[PDB]
Amino acid sequence: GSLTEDGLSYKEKFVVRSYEVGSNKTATVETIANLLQEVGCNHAQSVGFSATTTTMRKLHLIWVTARMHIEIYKYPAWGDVVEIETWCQSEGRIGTRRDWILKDSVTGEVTGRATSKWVMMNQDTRRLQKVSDDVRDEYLVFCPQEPRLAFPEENNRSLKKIPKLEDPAQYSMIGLKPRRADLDMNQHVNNVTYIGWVLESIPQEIVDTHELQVITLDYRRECQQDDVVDSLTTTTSDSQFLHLLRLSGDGQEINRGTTLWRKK
Amino acid sequence: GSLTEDGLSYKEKFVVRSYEVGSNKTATVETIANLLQEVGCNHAQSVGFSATTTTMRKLHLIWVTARMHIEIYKYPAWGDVVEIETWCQSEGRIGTRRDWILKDSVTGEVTGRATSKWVMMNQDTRRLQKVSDDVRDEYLVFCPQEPRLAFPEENNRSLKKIPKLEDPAQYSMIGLKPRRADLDMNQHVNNVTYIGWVLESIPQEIVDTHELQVITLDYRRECQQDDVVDSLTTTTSNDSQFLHLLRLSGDGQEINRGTTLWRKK
Ligand SMILES: COc1ccnc(N2CCNCC2)n1
Ligand SMILES: COc1ccnc(N2CCNCC2)n1
Repeated sequence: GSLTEDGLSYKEKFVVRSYEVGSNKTATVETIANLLQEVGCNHAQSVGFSATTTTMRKLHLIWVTARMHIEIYKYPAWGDVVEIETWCQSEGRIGTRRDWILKDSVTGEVTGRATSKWVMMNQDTRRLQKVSDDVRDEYLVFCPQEPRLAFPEENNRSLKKIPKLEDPAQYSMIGLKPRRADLDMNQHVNNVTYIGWVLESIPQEIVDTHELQVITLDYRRECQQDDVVDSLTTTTSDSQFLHLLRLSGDGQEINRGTTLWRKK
Repeated sequence: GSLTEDGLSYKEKFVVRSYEVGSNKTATVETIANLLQEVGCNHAQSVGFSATTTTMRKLHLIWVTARMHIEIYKYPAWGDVVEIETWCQSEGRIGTRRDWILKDSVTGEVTGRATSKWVMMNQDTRRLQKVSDDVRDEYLVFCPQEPRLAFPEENNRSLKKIPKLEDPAQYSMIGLKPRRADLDMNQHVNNVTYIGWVLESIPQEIVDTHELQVITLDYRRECQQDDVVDSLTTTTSNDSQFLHLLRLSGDGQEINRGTTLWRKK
C-alpha cells in the first residue's frame, strides 16, 4: 500500500483469502470490515501515527468509533484483488470521519463504499470530549481541505437516526462471548466482532437467499472480555432489519443498527 | 505465491496485519494456522484441485484433518513479511501428510514449522477409509518421491500419543459456540476455531507471561454449527505443559484432545 500523489489519501490491494469467504465463495462483510480497518491502520502509520497524534498522547486521549456505515454492491470473490482507497476529515469539534471506496482491481469499478464517525475520549475516565483545537490543526496537514465524501447525497442512509428495538424481538442470539481472537493488540473487543454478533440473530434462511447490501451501526459502550451479549433483531419491512446488542445481565445497550438485504 | 522450480512444493509471502496480532504485537498462533491453511489451498489450486482429486469426486470422498502439530520459534511482528513453504506426501494407505516451514523474509531463517495428518472420509456416510491406489497415483505426480519431513527427528513431539484428560479439569471455559465467522465456505467449523477454543481454558496469567512454543491437536469428531463446546485444561508439568480436551457441552462427547508447551518470555 501507499499514499496517493498528493499525500491526502491512501490505497491498498488485497487478495481475497479462502477462509475469508462465505458459502457464496465471496468475502464476508466482516472480511470487508477487517480490510477497511487494516488500510486505515496503514494510512495512519504512513503519515506518522502510533491512532494518537502527539497532543492526544500528552492528554491521554484516544479515538473511539461512534458509527460505522457500509454499502456493498459486489462482494469480491475468493482469489480476486480488491483495492481500497481511504482518507480522513475533521468535522469541527464533533470528531473525525474516515471514508473508504472499494474497487475491483481488474475493472476499476466501485464495488463498495464505507464511512465512520470517531469521537474523542479520555482513555482513563472514559469521558467523551469535543475536539479541542491543536489535534484539529495536526489533522489538517493529512486531510483534504475541500470536502471529500464517500456518501455525498443530501439525505442519505449513513446519517439517519436509528431507533431502539422494542421487546419482544422477532429473532435473537443469546449468550455471545468474545474469545481471544475477538480482542485487538490492546485487549479491547475488535469493532468487527460487533458486526458479526449483530448478524448472529439474522435467520439462516435470510442469509441463504439474500445478500447484505447496507449495514449501519451505532456504538454506545464497549464490551469487556468477561461480558456476555444478547443480539436482537426485528424485520421492519428488499428486507430491512432493526438490531440491538445488549449485555445479557442488566440489559445495558452496547450497540444499535439496521441492515438492508436484496434477493439474490 | 508460486510453486518451486521442481513443482514439488509451494511458497507464499504474507505481510502480518494489525488485527492478526496479540498483546505482544506479534501474530497469534491462530493467525499462523490460517496462513498455513491459506498457502495449502493455493498449493492445491496451483496443481489442479478444487481439495478433492478426480477419483475422490467420483466416489464422494473428502480429506479430513486427524492431527495438526505446530512448533513456533519466533512469531512474526505486525508489519513483517513471513514466507511459508508447503508440500504434500503420501503415507501409504493410511492417509496424506502436509508439511510447512515458516521463514522471516528478511533474514531467511526458519521461525516455525508445522505438520498435519489427513485421513480419507466419505462425505455422505462420514466413514473413514484407507486411501485407494487411484488416489495414491494421482497425487504422487505432485509430491516429492523421497521423504521430505518438516519434523525429521527420531522421537519428535509431532508423533506422540495424547492421553485423555481426567475429570476434574484444573481450568475450563464452558459454553463455547461457533458463529458464522467460524464457518468455512462449506458451512463446516474451521479447524483453526478448535485451536482458539483449546486455548480459551489456558489462564490469562500464562498467556501474559509465557509464549506458546508447541501445540499438538487430535481431531476426533466435527463440531456442528448448533453444537456447544466445553474446553478443559490441566497442567502436566521453567517450561509449562498442558493437557487439553474439547467435548460437547451436553453428552460430553469428545471432539478434540491436545497438548501445549510454553516458555517464559
Ligand atoms: C460514542 O461512542 C462510544 C463508543 C464506545 N464507548 C463509548 N463510551 C461512552 C461514554 N462512556 C464510556 C464508553 N462511546
Ligand atoms: C480422524 O479424524 C476425524 C476428524 C473428524 N471427523 C472424524 N470422524 C470420525 C468418524 N466418524 C465421523 C467423524 N474423524
